Amino acid sequence: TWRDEIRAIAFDVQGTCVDFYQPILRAGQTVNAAKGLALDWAKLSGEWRDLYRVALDEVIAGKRPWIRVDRIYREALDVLLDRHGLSEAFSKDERDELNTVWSKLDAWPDSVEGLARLRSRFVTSTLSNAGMAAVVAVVKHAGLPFDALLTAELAHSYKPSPAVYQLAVDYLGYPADTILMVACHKYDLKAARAFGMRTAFVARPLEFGPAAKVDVAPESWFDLHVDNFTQLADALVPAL
Amino acid sequence: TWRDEIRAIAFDVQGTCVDFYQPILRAGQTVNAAKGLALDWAKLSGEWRDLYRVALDEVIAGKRPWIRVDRIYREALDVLLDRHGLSEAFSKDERDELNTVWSKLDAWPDSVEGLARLRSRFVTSTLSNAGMAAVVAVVKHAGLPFDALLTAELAHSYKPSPAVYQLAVDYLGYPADTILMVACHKYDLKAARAFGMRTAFVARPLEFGPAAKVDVAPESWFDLHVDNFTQLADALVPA
Repeated sequence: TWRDEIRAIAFDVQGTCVDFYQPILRAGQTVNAAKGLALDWAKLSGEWRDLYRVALDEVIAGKRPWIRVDRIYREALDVLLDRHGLSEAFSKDERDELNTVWSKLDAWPDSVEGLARLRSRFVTSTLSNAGMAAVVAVVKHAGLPFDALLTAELAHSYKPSPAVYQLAVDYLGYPADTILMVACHKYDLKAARAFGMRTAFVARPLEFGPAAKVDVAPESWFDLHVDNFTQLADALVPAL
Repeated sequence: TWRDEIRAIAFDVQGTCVDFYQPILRAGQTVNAAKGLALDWAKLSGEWRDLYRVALDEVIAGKRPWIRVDRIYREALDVLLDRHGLSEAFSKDERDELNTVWSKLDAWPDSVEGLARLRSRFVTSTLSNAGMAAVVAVVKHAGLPFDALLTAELAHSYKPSPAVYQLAVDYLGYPADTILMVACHKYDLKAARAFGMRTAFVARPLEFGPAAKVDVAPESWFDLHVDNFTQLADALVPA
């Protein structure tokens, strides 16, 4: 089978391995307390994220120079606070400190043990859009075990550019057809498949909190489609 | 003193963290047995290193374009076999297999525990000349703990280029004066100091085998000078 030819597994990080919704809720509640406000961060996080993607789509479309993911979020925070008329309640230092949330994310309950099992049999690596320094911090904070840390910053191009997937080929040292790409975002796997990798979709229905409705429907072209990393490890590294 | 200003520590890998002398001797015993040869791998070790050094110097001087470390060694192996009249004895496949030795290097006895102690208090990273895939392989083979793996391949230029040290700043996210550079090679530390990092020299007197006389003498400009990673961790993560 193709499962026996896999040598390396590359993982998206934000969303796929770690939760950012509860970190934002926690960070925003410490802000609500220290400044006596009552902002609904459950809705604010969706607002922030929607501003981020507009700016990201402009970078991808070439309408704007390359900029690191954390800096996109930092600038969208300025727009978010202004569209809510709190620009003068938040100094730059408070905005900078609120934006550090992206480097302190929570492992999903299945992530660490499943990553550890996979590391015992494969070469494992990150491959996400975020900046290298942010992913270094996220991986360290959440205790994720990986053999390598790669991100799109090493290509100064964002997914779905083939140059991002070529980073795994060049820097892990394996051809595309021996790398499994793991993500909870379908467009990432669609690009990885076009590039020649095998694909594994992970359902993360809480990625945007309890109220959003996440697309977790199957696709015929996935190679694997799992609920969580326990199932992923049990599929690729049967333990008993 | 300055140890609470440090946020990240960057490590050279080949030599500093891992031994590459015994892996050559080990690979050579296997070759000798397979082919019925009696090659002197203690001497071939040094000859291969010397050929590598000449080729790397030509890259740094701009006489030949940037090429990955393992490919420099692979080309030097062809030259080495030609000098010893062995080109008919070794096929391309056999040379390729012999050259995998550079991804199969062994931790010095002190490396794993020292790295673990440091990672508990600092962000730790590799920063070496070798290719990314080779350092991924060496770190996994020797079980070295790191928070990040960076190499000069990410700049396509070799030490002492400032572009290499800038990788640690850009990709770990700390300014140079909060990064400590650890190496057993003085020229690397000299460049890192000029770039703005703190420096820690680790003496590796067996790096070239039991007969060589390695420069491990103290220098006034080192921030730290230690004999192994045990003493390195003792200096930076006390009690």
